[PDB]
Amino acid sequence: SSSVPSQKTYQGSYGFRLGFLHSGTAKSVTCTYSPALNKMFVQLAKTVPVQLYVDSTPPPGTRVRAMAIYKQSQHMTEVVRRCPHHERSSDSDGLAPPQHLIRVEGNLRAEYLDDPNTFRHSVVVPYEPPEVGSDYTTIYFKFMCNSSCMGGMNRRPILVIITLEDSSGNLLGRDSFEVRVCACPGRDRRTEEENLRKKTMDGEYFTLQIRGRERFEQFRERNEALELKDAQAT
Amino acid sequence: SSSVPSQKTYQGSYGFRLGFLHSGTAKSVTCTYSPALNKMFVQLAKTVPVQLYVDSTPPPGTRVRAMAIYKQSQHMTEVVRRCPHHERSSDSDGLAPPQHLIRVEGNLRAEYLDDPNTFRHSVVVPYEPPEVGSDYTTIYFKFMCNSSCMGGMNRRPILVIITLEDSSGNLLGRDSFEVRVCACPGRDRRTEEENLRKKTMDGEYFTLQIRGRERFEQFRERNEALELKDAQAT
Amino acid sequence: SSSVPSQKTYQGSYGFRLGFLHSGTAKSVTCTYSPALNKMFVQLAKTVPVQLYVDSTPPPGTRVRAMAIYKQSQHMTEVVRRCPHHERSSDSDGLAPPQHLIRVEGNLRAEYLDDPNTFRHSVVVPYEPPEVGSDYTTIYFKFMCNSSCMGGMNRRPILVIITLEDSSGNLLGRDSFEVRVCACPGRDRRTEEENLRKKTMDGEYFTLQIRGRERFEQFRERNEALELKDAQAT
Amino acid sequence: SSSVPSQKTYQGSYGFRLGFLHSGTAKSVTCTYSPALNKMFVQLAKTVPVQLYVDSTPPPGTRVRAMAIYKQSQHMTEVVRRCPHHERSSDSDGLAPPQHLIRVEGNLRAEYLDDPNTFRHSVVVPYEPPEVGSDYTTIYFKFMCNSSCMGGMNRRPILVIITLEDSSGNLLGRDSFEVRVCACPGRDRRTEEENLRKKTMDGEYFTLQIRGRERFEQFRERNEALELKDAQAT
DNA sequence: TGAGACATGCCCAGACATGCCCGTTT
DNA sequence: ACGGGCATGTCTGGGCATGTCTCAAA
Ligand SMILES: [Zn+2]
Ligand SMILES: [Zn+2]
Ligand SMILES: [Zn+2]
Ligand SMILES: [Zn+2]
Repeated sequence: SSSVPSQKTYQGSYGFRLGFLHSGTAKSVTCTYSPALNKMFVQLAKTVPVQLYVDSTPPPGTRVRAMAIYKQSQHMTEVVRRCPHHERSSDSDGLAPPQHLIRVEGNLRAEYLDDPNTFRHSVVVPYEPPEVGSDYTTIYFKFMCNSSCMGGMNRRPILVIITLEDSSGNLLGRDSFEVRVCACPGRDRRTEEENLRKKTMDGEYFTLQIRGRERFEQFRERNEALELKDAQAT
Repeated sequence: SSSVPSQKTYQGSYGFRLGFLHSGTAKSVTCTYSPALNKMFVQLAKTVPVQLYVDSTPPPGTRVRAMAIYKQSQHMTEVVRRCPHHERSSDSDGLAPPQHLIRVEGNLRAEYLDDPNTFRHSVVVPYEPPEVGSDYTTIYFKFMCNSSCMGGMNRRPILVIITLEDSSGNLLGRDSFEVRVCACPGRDRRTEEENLRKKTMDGEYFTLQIRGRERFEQFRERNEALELKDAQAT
Repeated sequence: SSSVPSQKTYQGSYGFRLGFLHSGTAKSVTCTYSPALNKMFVQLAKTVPVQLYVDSTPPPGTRVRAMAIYKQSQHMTEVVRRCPHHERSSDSDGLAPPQHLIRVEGNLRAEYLDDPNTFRHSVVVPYEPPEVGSDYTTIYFKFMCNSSCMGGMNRRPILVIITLEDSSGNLLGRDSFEVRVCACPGRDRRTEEENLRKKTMDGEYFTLQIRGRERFEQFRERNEALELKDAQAT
Repeated sequence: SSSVPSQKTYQGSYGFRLGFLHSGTAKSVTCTYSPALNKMFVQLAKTVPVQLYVDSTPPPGTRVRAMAIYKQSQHMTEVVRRCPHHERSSDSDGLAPPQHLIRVEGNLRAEYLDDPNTFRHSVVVPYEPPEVGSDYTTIYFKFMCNSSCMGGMNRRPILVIITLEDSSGNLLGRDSFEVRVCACPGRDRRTEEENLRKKTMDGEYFTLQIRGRERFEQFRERNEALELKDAQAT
C-alpha cells in the first residue's frame, strides 16, 4: 500500500544494458526473445539465460537485482507472486522462498528478499566481470508460474526490472523487459509480432524475396532491429 | 543446479585450439568427426583421439582439463554424470571414479576432480609438447555413457570443454566440441548432416517488408551475395 | 491414493434409480443434461436438480449420499477435491467444508463427511418421500469447481455416485451420472454429442472370420440386432 | 537363483479367477488388457485395475498376494526388481520399499515382503468380499519400471502371479497374466495381436461383416477370447 | 562388419479444449 | 442470455529417435 518501483530505462554511467540469445520459433524452444516487442516468451520453470553488457566494469561490491511488476497501470500496485497451487508445489531449491516468481540458478550467492514495507519480491546476486577472454556476463533465471494461473498473475502481463546497484542499494543502471510465461512461446510470439505488424504496415515498404526461412529469419531480425533504432527517436 | 563454466572459445597467448582426424580408414566406424557440425560421434567407451595445437610452448606446469556440460539452456545448470546403471558397472580402470563420464586413456598422470563447490566433474593431465616431427599433442578420451542413458544424459546433447591452464588453474586457453555417444556413429552422423543440409537447401521463398530506400539496398546486395554463394553448386 | 467405491448400478429392493429434467425453458443455459451420454453439464456453483425414484417407501432412517470419483482408470484412486484457489474462497455457506466439491442446496439437514480411512468426501441427507401428487423426490446439488481447475480436477472427467443407504450406512441402492462443470454447458454439450454422433456415423465395414457354426450363429444375431438399433432413430 | 514359484492356474475350492476391464487401443489409453494374449499393456506407474472373482466366499483372514517372475525359462531364477535408476528414487509412497516393482494403490492394509529364503518380492492385501450388487472385488496395481529399463527387466517379459491364501499362508487359489510395461500400450498391443493373428489363421471360417471400427474391434476381441479357450481344451 | 530390419521411448505441427469478453436479443 | 471471436493449456497421429539382432560377405 505504498508505491510502484521505478522502471525508467537508465543506461547508467557504465553503459549497462541487457542482451538475449537468438532462438527459433518452432514449438520446441522452451524460450525465445522478441527484439521487436522486447518481450521474453518462456515456458514454466525453464532456465532463461540473460546477458549483461557493460562499457567499463563497475567497482567491486556492485550487485544485480531482479523484480517483477504488473505492466498494467491499474494492477501495478499489486505484489506479483505465485498462485496458490504452485505455492504449495514444493520445489527442490529450498534456497528460494516458495512464493517467489523469479529465481536465479547456478549462483549460491543469490539472495532472495521481501521488502519490509512494499512487500515486493526480488532476488539479488553479485556482479561478476566478463570471463578472461569474453565480452559479457550471464545470469540464469527461472519463472515459477504461468501468466494465466488463476489466483496468481491471472492473465495479467508482467515486466521484469533488472537493476544494477551498489552495496548500498544505489542506482547505477537499470534495464527491463516484458515477460510472458506460457506453454507455447513460439506460437504466442508469432501471434503478437503479427498483431504488431498488423498496423503501421502502410507507407513506402520495399518488397524483398528471401530463400529459406533460416535466411529469412536473420534478415527479419536485423531489419526489425533497425525499426527500433528509428523508433527510439520518439 | 550449479554454476555454468564458460564455453567461449579463447586462443590466449599460445594460440590454443583443437584439431580432429578425418576418420575414414579402419576404425572409422567406432568414431567419426563432423566438421560441418563441429561434433564428434563415438561409441560407448571407445577411444576418441583429440589434437592440441599451440603456437609456442606453454610454461612449466601447464595442464589440460576436460569437462562436459549440457548444450541446451534449460539443462546447462545440471551437472553431467553417468547414469545409475553404468555407475555400478565394473568397467572402471581403478584410476577413474565410477561417476565420471569422461576418462583419459593411456596416461597414468590423469587426475580426476569432483569440484567441492560446483560439483562438476573433470579430468586433468599435464601438458606435454608434441612428439618430434609433429606440431600437435594427442590426448585420448573415452565416454562412459551413451547420450541416451536414462538417469544420465537422457538424450540431452552435451558440449566438451577443453581448457589450457597454468599450474594454479588460471585460464590460458579454451576450445570445445559437441559430442554424441551412440551405438551407430556413422548412421547418426549421416542423419544429422543431412538434416543440416535440408535446412540450408530450403527452396521456399518468403518476402520481407523494408522501411527505407538505402536500407533496402543494404539487404539487396547482401541477399544477392548469398544467392550467388549458393551458385557454388549451381 | 485411496480405495475406490463401487459404481455399479444396483436398484435394490426399492427399485432405486435417478431421473433428470429436460432443460429447455428458462434456466436451460446454466444446466443441461444429455441422455445420450448420461452426463450433466453445469456451471460452477449453479443449482443442479436431480430426481430420486423409488418403488416402495424406504425404511425409517434411510439416507441419500453423493460422492464424486474420477472416471478414468489412471485417476480412480485419487480423491476428488477442490483446487487450492477456490478452497480459500469465501463462497462457503458455513455448513459445507471448504474442501468439498459437492454441496447440497436448500436442506439444512445435509451432513458432510471426510472419511477417516478412505479420505473420500461425501454429502448425506435424510431420505424424504415424494411430495403429494408426484412419484419422485428432488435433491439439489452445487458443484464448487470447474472440471478444468488446476490443482483440482485438472480437466479430468468425474462420475457422481448417488447411494441409498440405511441408518447404519448399508447399501440399499445405487445409481450414477457423469458431470462436467464448465463455463459453457450448452456449447460443450453440443460438442460432445456431435463427437459421439460422428463415432456412429462411421460407415466403414470390416470382415470377421468366425470358427464354428453355432458361434457364427451367436455373432450374426448379436450383429443383426445392433443393426436395428442403428436405423432405430434416423 | 535356485527355485521358481509355481505359475500353474488353480481355481481351488472357491472358484478363484481373475477378470479384466475392456479397453480400446487409442493413444489415449494408459492401460489395456488383451484377451487373446492374456497380457496387460500399461504405462509406467499407471493404475492397473484387476478384478477378483470367486464362486463362494473364502474363510476369514484370507489374503491376496501378487508377485512377478520372468516368463522366459532362462531368466526364471532371477528375481524381478526395479532398475538402478528408478530404485534411486524414493517415490511419494511411504509404504512400499523403493526396490519393489509392484505396488498396491489405495490400501493401507497392504504389506510388502522380501522373502528370507528366495529373496523374491511380493505385496499382499486382505481379501475383501464384493459389496452388495457386485460380483467381484478389484485391486489397483502400479508397476514402477518399464519392461525395457536397462539394469532391471531389460526387455525381458514378465508374468504376474496372483494367489489367494488363508491366514496361515496356505495356497487356496492361483491365476496369472503377462504384463508389459511400456510407453505405448495401444500401439504395442495392436502390434502383438497382429503378429499372433497372421499366424494361427487357417481352416474353415464363416464370414461376418460389421459396420464401425469400434464395434468391429469389440467383436474381434470377443472372438479372440473364445478362440483362446478353444486352443486350451486338448 | 555393417547395413537392413526390428524394438521402443519421444517429439511436434495442427487441431482441440475451454474460460472470457462482447455486442446484440428476447 | 447467447453464439462468435479470442486466449491458451493440452492432446495426438505419424514420424522420428536409437539400442540391438541378424545374416550374408569382404
Ligand atoms: Zn501458478
Ligand atoms: Zn549409462
Ligand atoms: Zn477450483
Ligand atoms: Zn526402471
